[PDB]
Amino acid sequence: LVPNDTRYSEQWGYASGVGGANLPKAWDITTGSDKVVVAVVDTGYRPHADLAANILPGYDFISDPDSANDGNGRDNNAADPGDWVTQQEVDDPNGPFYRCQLDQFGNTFASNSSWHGTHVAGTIGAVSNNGTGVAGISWKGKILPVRVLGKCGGTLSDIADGMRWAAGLSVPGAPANPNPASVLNFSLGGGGSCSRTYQNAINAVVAKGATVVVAAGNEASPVSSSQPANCQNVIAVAATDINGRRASFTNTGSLVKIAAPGVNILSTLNSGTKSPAADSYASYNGTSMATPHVAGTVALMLAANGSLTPSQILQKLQASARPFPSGSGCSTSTCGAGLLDAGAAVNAARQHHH
Ligand SMILES: [Ca+2]
Ligand SMILES: [Ca+2]
Ligand SMILES: [Ca+2]
Repeated sequence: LVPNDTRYSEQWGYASGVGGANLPKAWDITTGSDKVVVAVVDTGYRPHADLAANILPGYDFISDPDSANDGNGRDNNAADPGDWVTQQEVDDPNGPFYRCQLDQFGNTFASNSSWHGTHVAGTIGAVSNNGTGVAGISWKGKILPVRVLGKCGGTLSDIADGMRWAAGLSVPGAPANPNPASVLNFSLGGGGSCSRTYQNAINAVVAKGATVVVAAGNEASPVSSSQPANCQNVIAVAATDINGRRASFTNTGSLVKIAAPGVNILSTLNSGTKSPAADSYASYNGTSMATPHVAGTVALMLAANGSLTPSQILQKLQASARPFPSGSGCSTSTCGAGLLDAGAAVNAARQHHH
């Protein structure tokens, strides 16, 4: 089954080429379920016309109002106000953004709004087969926006609290989440070995039944160098390109569980360079893009068979992955089990007599 969206043909990651995830075969089984919820734990969302119908009420765990860029600390509105950082902000020695992002040489730089959470959310669940824009992996699934990244990023504590809340666990000062998510997408990370703050939250949500999918990182470095990609009990995802080859930037190593489309990925975005402006579509690169191909595939796996455990989900993802092509720059010790194949991973529960 294929959707009719105008730009779907440019979304090679969904197609059945050597590098693609082979979604049309999966979509013959299921195009998702509104009872399966994927949490996009990220910069927040824009109510893009090609996305908003699949977005649930979420939460905003950014504690610092300066980073939050929305007039307050934690709040119940996960809309993305923009995460831009001006040159004056990053260079102000008396300001809250001083040297908050540095390049290879240790020099500060400025950035426009990324709308990164809107791009990631569109890969999971853009409104599909509606004759416009892009498609998502789960056409009918719901997306729980959990905003944890603001101007110059986010804090470990806010991200770990967002993780707990996303899965339906308690966080002090936050209301209960009536839409617990069974798949949690983390297209983010930072340096250092896996903090106990992350590992405690991960183990709590996994035991609650959630699958945690995390970007391996973009430093052409060992995946051991980036958390939460280097944590236990997560699915770390490396990025490959349209030819099934290792992305130049992807982190690699023994902890990577699978590779997925992460180069030239078209999805929903916004045209604003600071505050929100018009809906748009944009092509991004990163392990951030590979991660929602895997998380969306899990959402379809659960729509097709709601009884699968996180352990069974990982085993099926890896067993159904395609071997890396010759000359890919990938191996099963560096890029996970193979190339993501949703068409092979998604399997309907058994039918039975009545
Ligand atoms: Ca706020
Ligand atoms: Ca907010
Ligand atoms: Ca669409």
